[PDB]
Parts: sequence; structure tokens; C-alpha cells
Amino acid sequence: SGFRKMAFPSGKVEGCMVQVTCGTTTLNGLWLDDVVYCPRHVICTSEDMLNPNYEDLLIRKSNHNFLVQAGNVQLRVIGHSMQNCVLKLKVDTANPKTPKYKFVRIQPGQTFSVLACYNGSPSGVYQCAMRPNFTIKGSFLNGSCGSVGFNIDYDCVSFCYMHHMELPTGVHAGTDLEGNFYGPFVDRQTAQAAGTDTTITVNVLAWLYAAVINGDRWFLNRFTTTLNDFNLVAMKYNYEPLTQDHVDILGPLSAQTGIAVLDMCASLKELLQNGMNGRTILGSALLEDEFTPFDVVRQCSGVT
Amino acid sequence: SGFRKMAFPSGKVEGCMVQVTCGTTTLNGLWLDDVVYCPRHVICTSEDMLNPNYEDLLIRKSNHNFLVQAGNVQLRVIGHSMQNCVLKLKVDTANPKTPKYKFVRIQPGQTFSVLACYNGSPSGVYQCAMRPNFTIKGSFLNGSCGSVGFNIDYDCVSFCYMHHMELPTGVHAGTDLEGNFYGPFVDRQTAQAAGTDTTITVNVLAWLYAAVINGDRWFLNRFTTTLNDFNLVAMKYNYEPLTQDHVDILGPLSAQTGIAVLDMCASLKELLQNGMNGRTILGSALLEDEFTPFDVVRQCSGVT
Ligand SMILES: *CC(=O)N1Cc2ccccc2[C@@H](c2cccc(C)c2)C1
Ligand SMILES: *CC(=O)N1Cc2ccccc2[C@@H](c2cccc(C)c2)C1
Repeated sequence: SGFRKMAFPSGKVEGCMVQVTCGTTTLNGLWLDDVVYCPRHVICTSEDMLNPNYEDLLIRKSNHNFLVQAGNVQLRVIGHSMQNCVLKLKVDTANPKTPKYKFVRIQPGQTFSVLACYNGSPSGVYQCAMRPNFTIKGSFLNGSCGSVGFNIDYDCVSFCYMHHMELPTGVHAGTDLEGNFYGPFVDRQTAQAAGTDTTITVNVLAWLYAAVINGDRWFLNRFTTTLNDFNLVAMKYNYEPLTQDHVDILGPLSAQTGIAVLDMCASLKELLQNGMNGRTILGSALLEDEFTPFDVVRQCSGVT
Repeated sequence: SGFRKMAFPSGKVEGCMVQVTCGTTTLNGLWLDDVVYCPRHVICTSEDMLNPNYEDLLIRKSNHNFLVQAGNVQLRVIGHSMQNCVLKLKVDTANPKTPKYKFVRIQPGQTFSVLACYNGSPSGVYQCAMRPNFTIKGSFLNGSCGSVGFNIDYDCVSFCYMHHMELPTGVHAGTDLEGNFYGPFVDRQTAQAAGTDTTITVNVLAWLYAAVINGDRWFLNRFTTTLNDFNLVAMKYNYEPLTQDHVDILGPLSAQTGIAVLDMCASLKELLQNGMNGRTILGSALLEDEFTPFDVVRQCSGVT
């Protein structure tokens, strides 16, 4: 028992991190097979970030201008191309530690682990969620760009995020591994504001099921609700609307605990209306929304 | 910017995890050099756990009864000994992935990362703290025993914990890598209750400094306090007493922010007395105590 905000083991991703330097800018790269993926703003100076024309800036860059170092050894760059907001640097050596992998573009509400790196070296690993406004709340300082987000299914690493920037409010924006930003963000030092950071309702419900499985049951009430009634309350509290697809995904958790999804929705409704009253659920004084129903099942069953 | 509960990159520890089976019990082992470390209760049946005499149970075990599997390959056990509550299984092959390592016995309040494993395979990584009552609040199911806690300083892994058991209240107990339990716990299926889980005051203050560094400043007040005055309030709220050693350790954070330690103590005092009033600090509605002053410095500076 016990329920923790758990990240995937980072080993498979650590074996892929490299340092990429272009001129005076150093960030992180992801080395998979004979390609190193990194944010295209590695070619920019801080001054260029104000209004960069990446195709124009890239004309002045040759293969030998991208310095790629894996550990303490230099990789030879034999090609380079820009795909959306990422650069793909073809190297002459396939990464011997390349795991089985996929590039996936996740949906808001989905969680993933981030291996934060500086100068191609891992500093730490934590669990994130793609927010409903397409930002993430990470921990990223200067030099962290190029750090990646991922999920693992047994031996296959699905890369879903690459860090590119911090908004003026301290929230983070980045791309999938094809270089497409999540949300409307652009890789430019311009004021870009995030939309409403709503709460991932299906994730809160999943975490309420994890709480019941682990002994925290004080919040269970004598009520039930309907999707429409619940959603009127959810809208009022800036919670994402709950759909029948979300109810379906919670099915296994509902089955394991014997608590119908709509009954858990009514418990959540009373928690929103009445508050926690100084109490905690799984050591938290707020409703946690960065565990998906799949994460709850995985952690509660011990998937390796 | 942004502040996350971050675990160390787990790669170096993943390369050490093995499966240890004795009879019908399977748990995790830590393979360092030519020795595999695992909880001595691997020799027990669930029935034996009620009142086990480990020396007696061990007489019936030979080297060939301990089945050690690293990945999908079997290791040959050429020796075995009991050191306190851990078994040391001498194998004929040194672990080729053994990192630089130390065995450290940590103090309450110190944090570490846990790589939770099942059948020698890693399922996830999370950050823990050794509580003041010598328990940890982990996420451990049956099969997780033998999973280890650790800290990393650049390339040296300091192993500090090995998981052995869950108390009837769902909190966890284990040993250092010499087999000595943290606290008064014994590896027996007997009712053992934990003492008061007090709050790690120095860690809360460190996290309040991290909040200020990251923009969360609403809680800063116009007051100051003394160690004795603060401690009268801390005792009332089941917080650990703050010492001049703790004040000294917070010095770098006090210097970076320009907020004197005793001024932050007064802010903490008002937070304890007045509550959060529905507000959050670094996305938490309660005062976080599982970041040490060293963790705050490390994360805020990007140590790899
Ligand atoms: C993520 C990171 O480390 N940086 C540092 C950096 C170096 C060189 C150019 C730009 C940057 C930063 C930046 C600023 C404004 C916009 C974007 C997309 C990145 C991020
Ligand atoms: C940590 C873990 O997986 N287990 C399972 C287990 C297998 C075999 C014998 C005992 C145990 C469990 C246990 C029960 C009571 C006390 C202690 C020290 C361990 C823990």
C-alpha cells in the first residue's frame, strides 16, 4: 500500500541524452539511432530569440557548427535538417544504448515523466501532466531545453515531449518529437499567455479511487449524481467536463473498489462544494489531477 | 523556474536490480560487485513471518537454494551470510554495471529516491524522506521488498535504504545496507506501531525559500521571531524543534533570497497559526517537508 507521485525508471532515457552546442548556446539533445533531436533555438543567441527567422539563421549553420558530445566523446555530424521546431542532427554513429521507442503526441490530461538535464547530463526525474491549456508545470532552468518527457510500456519508450521554453508566468511549453508545439505556443521571446488551467476531472476521480484502495475513505458520501449534474458543478469549479469516455476508462477502478463512477463523482462534487475542512487525501490537502486512471492501475498492480 | 518533487536519475540503480528467490518467496536484490544484498526474510514463508528465528531458518538453506536472476540470466551463488536483517549472497560474477557506491545510514529528515521493483524489474522512481519516527511513506506492494533508497553525488550512488516491511497502518519500514533497521522495527509479522510523525521543520523552511525563489511570496510577513519563540509554536503543531545547526544549513538560502532565517521562521509561525486560507504554495495546500535545504539548492542550481 501507499500511493506516490511516481516517475518511470529513467535509465533508458539517460542513455540517450547528449549535449548540443551551436556557437555560444548549449542545450540537451536526444540521441536515438543515428539522429540527435534538439530544439531548433540552439542556433539562436538570446538576442535572436526576440524575433527569430529560423530558416534564415539556419543558412549560416553547417554540420560542423553543431557540437554533439555524448558523455566525454564527440559525435560526428554528417547531416542536419529542421522539422517544425526541432533540429535533427544526423550523426555517423548509431546510439548503442538506443531503446525500443516511439514518438507519440499526447492529449491534455495525459501524464509523463521528465528527465531534466543540463549539458547533456541528467539532474533528476519527475512526473508531469500535459495541462488542458497545453502547458506543463515542470522544473526547468536555463540549459534544460532539449530535456524530454516520456512514458514506458515494458521495454518501449514513447517520447512525447521536448522542453523548449518558459512562459513569463513560469509555466512551461514544448513540442512533441516531431517538433510540433503543444498548444498555440511559438519558440520566440514574446509574451505568450496561457489559457485557463482547468483541473483534469478524470484524473482526480482516478486518484480518489487510489485513495479508497489505500485506506483513505473519509470523503465517500451517501450520494450519487448524473454526468450532466456533475458537469454543472465541474464547470463552476474550472474542472474539465466529464464524458462517457472518461466513465468508461474508470471502469476497472470502479470494478475493483465496488464504487460506481457516478457515486465517486458525487463524492468529488461534495469535496468541491464543502472543501477538505483541514483534512487530507493521500497526504494532499488539494485534489490531485496528475495521475491518469492508467497510472493508478499501474501503480496499484505493480507493472514493471 | 518551477519546483518539483524530483527523484535522482535511476539508471545507475536499475543496473543493480536482480530477482532473488528462496523456495516460494521472490523479492528484489541489489547486486554490487560480486555481492547481492537482499532482506533476510526471503528465506521465510508467510507463516514463518509470525515469529521467525532467522539463524535457525538459515541452517536449512544452502547456496543453491538462493536463485538469483539478473535480467534473464542466472547468477551462480558461491557463498551466503547474514548481516543483521540482510543476506549477502556472494556470486561468481561481479556486476559489470556496478557504479561507484557507498553505504550510508541517514538521519531522520533526510530525503532519498526509491526505485520500486518487482521480480528484479523497476516499476518506478519517487522521492521519500526518512520520517522523524523512522518510517517512510512509500508505495510498496507485495514483491517490492529489497527495493532500495539512494542519493547520488555526481557519479557515486550512496545507498541508504532497503525496503523490508509495511506496518499495519500502511507506512513503511526498512534497513540501511548493513541490515540495521531505521528505528525500533523488527522483521516480524507482529503489530508494531509508529511514533508521532512530526513535521521536518528545516525542510519546510527550505521549501518556503524555494517558493520565494520561484515567485510564491504571498506568505512573507512583516514579522520576525527567535529560535525559542518559534520552537514553542513548533512544539504545539508537532513540528521538529529548530536548532542553530538547522539555521546554519539554511544560510545559503537565506543569502540568496535576502530573507533572514528567523524572518522565514516567523512566516512559518503565521502559516501554522492562521492556516493557508484556501491558498497554495508551489501548488501545494499543505507545508511540504520532503525537500532538504540541499535538495532546494541542488534543484534551484541544476546540479547534474
Ligand atoms: C530552455 C533553455 O535552457 N533556454 C535557454 C536558451 C538558450 C538560448 C536561446 C534561448 C533560450 C531560452 C528561450 C528563450 C525564449 C524562447 C525560447 C523558445 C527559448 C530557453
Ligand atoms: C516487501 C514484500 O514484498 N513482502 C512480501 C513478503 C514475502 C515473504 C515473506 C514476507 C513478506 C512481507 C513481510 C511480512 C511481514 C514482515 C516483514 C518483514 C515482511 C513483505
